Amino acid sequence: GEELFTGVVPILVELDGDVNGHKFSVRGEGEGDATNGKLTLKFICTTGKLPVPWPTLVTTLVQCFSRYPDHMKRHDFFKSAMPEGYVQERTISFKDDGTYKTRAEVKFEGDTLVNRIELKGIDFKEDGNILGHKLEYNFNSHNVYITADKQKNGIKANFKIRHNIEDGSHQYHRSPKTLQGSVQLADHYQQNTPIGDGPVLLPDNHYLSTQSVLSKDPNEKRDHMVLLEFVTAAGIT
Repeated sequence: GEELFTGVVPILVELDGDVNGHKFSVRGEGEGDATNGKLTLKFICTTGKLPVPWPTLVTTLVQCFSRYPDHMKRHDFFKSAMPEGYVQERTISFKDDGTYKTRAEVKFEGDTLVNRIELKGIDFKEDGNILGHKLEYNFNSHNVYITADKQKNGIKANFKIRHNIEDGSHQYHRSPKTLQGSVQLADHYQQNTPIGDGPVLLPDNHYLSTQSVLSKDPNEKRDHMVLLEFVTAAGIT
């Protein structure tokens, strides 16, 4: 488990998606450094233009790279499930808009940590913030609240993602939007279960403090996202 993450680990992410019938695929590659809670990935839309905003896929696109402090190592379910891995399932409910349902397997394939995801999105509004591409190219910082799911030998998580809504204040100096109008909320409901049959660590309640930086590669012609993430576990003193 945790022993597999003490160095720098290559990462592969593969996603097939269907949102309101728009099919797309994403591939990401990079590396993870759990000792420092950090990973760096570059994602490409391999099917052309991504039909949803990149930020709406960030949570779907490897919490095993979180940095658990020494006193909290006993609560790291994600690494404990390795190398066999875990299934990660979510419902993501966009306020006043559609829903994503995701099923992923996160596991080692050789020396590489691989996240393979199927995503289905339904009931999106054509001129809403998602299909209308009205989201800032960035990502707020969040607390991901984790609890043991004893019944399933796994974990559950709940959290509320705040996606910033775009304007460049077009042409004129517009007042900043009121809080409710400035964000598109995405309620996340998450369940993880081990793939292997051996013992896993079932945690006490805690959270992951996540921080993300989104950027572009100036030499990349494909629709893409470069992502840095830094995540630490907390909530137990």
